[PDB]
Amino acid sequence: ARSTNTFNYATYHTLDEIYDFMDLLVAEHPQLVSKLQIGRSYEGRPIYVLKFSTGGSNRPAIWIDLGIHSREWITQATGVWFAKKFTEDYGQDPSFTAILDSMDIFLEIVTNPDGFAFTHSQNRLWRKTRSVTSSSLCVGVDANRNWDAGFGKAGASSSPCSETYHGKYANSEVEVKSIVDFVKDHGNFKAFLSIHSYSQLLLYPYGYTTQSIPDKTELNQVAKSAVAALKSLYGTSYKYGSIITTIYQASGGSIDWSYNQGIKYSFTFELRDTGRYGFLLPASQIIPTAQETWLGVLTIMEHTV
Repeated sequence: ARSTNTFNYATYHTLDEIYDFMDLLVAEHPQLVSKLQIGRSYEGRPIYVLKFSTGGSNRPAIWIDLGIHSREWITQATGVWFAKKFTEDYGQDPSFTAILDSMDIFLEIVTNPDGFAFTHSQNRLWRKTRSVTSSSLCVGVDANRNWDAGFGKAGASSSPCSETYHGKYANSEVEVKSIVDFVKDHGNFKAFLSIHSYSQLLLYPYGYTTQSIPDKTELNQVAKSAVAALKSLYGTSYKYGSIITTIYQASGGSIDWSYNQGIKYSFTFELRDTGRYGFLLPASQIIPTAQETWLGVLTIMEHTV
């Protein structure tokens, strides 16, 4: 509300409230947080990224995006909690402090603004973007199947009306291209994490191919460690492994793209729960979900630094 200290972290918010939150956080911690606009959505909404940094020039960075699939509300809520957490733990938590003293963190809380606004206004379960094409009456593209990584291959639909439609061509969605352009221009990201829900899974590349990544041993142990850390708070059990062997083949995914760009620590989190509530996770589970997920994300960050 008037302060990030009065903001209700235990309830779901609208796009405007989340955008207001960002400005409050920056005004309160001008020396640590800055708000960057990396593009505009299909419907003209600004796409914001929060940069957490103690200084330096183009220091090694960590990318974290949430809400690429709009109906996965627990992600945007966790993103807001993360933003506040970073400001409270710097200078308090020895490990997190060391990380921020040497690396920058870029956080995109609402990766798909138009879809998010739509889930509040018309369809709570909408997941795609809101782009339109003359070739069909259906709207939107599955932003996590629109990346240039096995684009168009099995594990995505070529039908505009499909919930997993990949789009006319790779990076056709401005919400995706905005991230691609930013990360390529930056050129110094070491980790790339994309947050989703639900299933309680921690996955690494690849999803579009059966080929094993050359860093499988390391990423597999990092995942095992992150999952153990996350489970330590409430006993929440996660499974981990490559996308294709844990779930199924899926093309045009973001971490497959990032890994091919040379960003070794690329992981995807699928948060609570396992189906009881699914995408409609109770607000009472926001904080405990964010708390445990933080332990997992920090573990990965520690291995990155």
